[PDB]
Amino acid sequence: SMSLIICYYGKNGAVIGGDRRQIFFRGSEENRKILEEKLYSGEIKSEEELYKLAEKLNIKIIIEDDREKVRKISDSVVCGEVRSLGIDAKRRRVYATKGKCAIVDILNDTVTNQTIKEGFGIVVLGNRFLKKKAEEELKRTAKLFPMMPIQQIEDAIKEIFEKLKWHPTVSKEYDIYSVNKYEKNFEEVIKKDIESLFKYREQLRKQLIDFGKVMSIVNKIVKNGEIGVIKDGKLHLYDDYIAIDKIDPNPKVFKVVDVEGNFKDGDIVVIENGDMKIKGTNEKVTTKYIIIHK
Repeated sequence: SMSLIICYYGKNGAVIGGDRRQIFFRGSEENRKILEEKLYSGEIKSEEELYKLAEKLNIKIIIEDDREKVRKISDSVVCGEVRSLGIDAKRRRVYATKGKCAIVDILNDTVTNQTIKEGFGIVVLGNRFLKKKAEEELKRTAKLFPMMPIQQIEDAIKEIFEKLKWHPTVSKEYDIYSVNKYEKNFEEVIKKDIESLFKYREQLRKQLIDFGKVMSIVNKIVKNGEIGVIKDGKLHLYDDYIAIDKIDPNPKVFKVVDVEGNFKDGDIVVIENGDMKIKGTNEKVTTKYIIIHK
């Protein structure tokens, strides 16, 4: 979630800093909201205040600080991201190279806004409180950045992260990266990075689709039915039914199923309460396969 990213771009290069902290809340949507407002307004000054207020509101907190939010893609490009994963996956990414910066907004699998900037400036992403304080701290050095060596800008940005990291939306560790080369294919590099996000999301989607196929197979298992007729020692299933070799997202399907037991050709196979037997005789029918409704 929203902590702090600070990004400079100018003729001397680009510099980005960001922390790593994510906070997950579990509990009522309304109390969640109350907690976030106080967290992002500056009312909540420490972790102890946060944990205390959360327990009073019946919200469980999970803080995870393994989220790298800024990266260095190459000699010429740095980037950062803020995001909110809820019902919707909301992201705002900043990319920067010497002399240029881009901001891209993404809702789920759609780019909803983009901004490209050339010249020099600063982009601050994060919560209101930290955004404002960083901007306030920045107004004292930001004018000087275009005339500074890169290391001094790094330092100026570190200083701001040192001054603000007491805040509980910030991790203990933060990352600073800079580049001093111009990326000639800036837009392509951004495009490729964004496509990777979409590929990754399409993979998660496939995993969830597969889970749903499996659950759907499990709910379709036959507990009751007249399912077919014995022929050549095999169960020839009726149209409403099919067999599968195992519970899997895309299993081998069978209409004609190897079975064992005391029956003969023309005997009708039934299942009642999940017990497979011969109609009339009531003799037991075993199989390796799983029978499901079409």
